[PDB]
Amino acid sequence: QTIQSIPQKGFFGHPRGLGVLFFVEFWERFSYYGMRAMLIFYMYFAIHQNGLGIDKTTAMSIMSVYGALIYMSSIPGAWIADRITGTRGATLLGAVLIIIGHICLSLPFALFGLFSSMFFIIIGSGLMKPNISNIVGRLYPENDTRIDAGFVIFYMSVNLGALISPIILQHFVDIRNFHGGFLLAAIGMALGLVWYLLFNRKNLGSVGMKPTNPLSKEEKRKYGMIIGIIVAIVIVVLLVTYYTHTLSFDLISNTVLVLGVALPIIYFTTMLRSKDVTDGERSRVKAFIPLFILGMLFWSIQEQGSNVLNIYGLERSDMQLNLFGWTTRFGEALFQSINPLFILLFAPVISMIWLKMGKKQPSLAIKFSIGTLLAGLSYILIGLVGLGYGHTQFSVNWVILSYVICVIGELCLSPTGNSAAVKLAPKAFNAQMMSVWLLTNASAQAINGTLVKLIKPLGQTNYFIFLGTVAIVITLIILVFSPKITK
Ligand SMILES: NCC(=O)CCC(=O)O
Repeated sequence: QTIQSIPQKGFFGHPRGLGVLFFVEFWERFSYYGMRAMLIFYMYFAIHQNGLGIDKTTAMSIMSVYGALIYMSSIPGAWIADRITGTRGATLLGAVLIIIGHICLSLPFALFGLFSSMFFIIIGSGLMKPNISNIVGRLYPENDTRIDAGFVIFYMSVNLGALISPIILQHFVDIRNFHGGFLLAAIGMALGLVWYLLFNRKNLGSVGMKPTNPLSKEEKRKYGMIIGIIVAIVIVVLLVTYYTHTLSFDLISNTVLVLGVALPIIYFTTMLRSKDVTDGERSRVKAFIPLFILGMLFWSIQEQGSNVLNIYGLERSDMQLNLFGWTTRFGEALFQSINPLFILLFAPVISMIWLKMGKKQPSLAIKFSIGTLLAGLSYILIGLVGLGYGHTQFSVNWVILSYVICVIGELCLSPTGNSAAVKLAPKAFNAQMMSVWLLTNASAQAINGTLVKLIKPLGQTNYFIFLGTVAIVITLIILVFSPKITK
């Protein structure tokens, strides 16, 4: 038994192991969301300002494509643990790769440093993210009611790291010491790796030491050829385009846009066409399709807060916080701390609003629509602000007010989507359903990479009013089918 080899207490009433992973995840998410806060500015800032001097649209496009690929990599990375290394092996190798990625940015390699960094982080975060989360769940026995609260505590390290890292790294942006800030994230991640290596054999026992579905002798040959050939085709395409001098980021953004739109269709077609899924379970897979649209329209506007909304506020607002007499210069990296702070403060509040009601609470469709409609209205607000003022430098309060409207929308969509990924899931397609919920983010981010190109032709202000209305009109159309969708 997996439980007969591990401690069942030791961390706020949960297995001692939950304590180890909280510290490992805190330091990984801290270095990830910290590095992410500085990268956008590191890319488009001038050479004299220690930046890379990349086109505003290209730097904006790289962020959305980087993000998409991190979430897409969880699909083959959950496969490698399930079929080759086990969850422990993939977590460890993934962590070692992430460290190399942060170190790449600390070195003066400019573009070679940026692209090699991205490549190390994309691979590592696909091997580490879905498998570290798997071990948390595996620390609890079959008939153990604590597991739900264990994940609430586990995802607290996620928002703690995301909240603290941009506050700390704001000084490294101010003094233009980018390499120093990326080095801080690299060392920050090393503390995670050390804490795992020091305290993991005793707290996590034999849980995740071997794959669940190991590959047989023939499967090692079969998959080895397919993966080997696909890798070989990619290597040549990038090398031939490079030396001819025709290689650009459009090749990356277009390939990812194809994957972003193709992957959801493939999973839904596989699940629907399956002979294992019952007619009752098939109606739930059909009912999750309009929820996926609502989830994509949400994560599209929400993830633009990391590359579009923060640059808007930096360039068009006064960047001066002003609440009831208290005034201070607002840092550009501190826009990344709004969401995690509002999740930490108001997550248990919204969790109790639904508990107070019980049977009288709204459906998954009403909840998804409220979240998407708010995200849409967040873009109407900031778009109208700019339309009203124009050339007049408005307050940073209008930008912060936009971030708040979106996180209030997330507090309705994130806990609903987590329950939807497991409840609506068929018996034989539980992992395949976890993929369709996480692909709402990977697809939105893959769309964004190309959607940022429409900022220059339409205009920065007009871009906000259009995206806001596109999200609202489509959310209201799906809302007319609220009694039909609830099956
Ligand atoms: N759980 C992490 C978040 O939702 C915060 C993302 C952000 O920093 O914008």
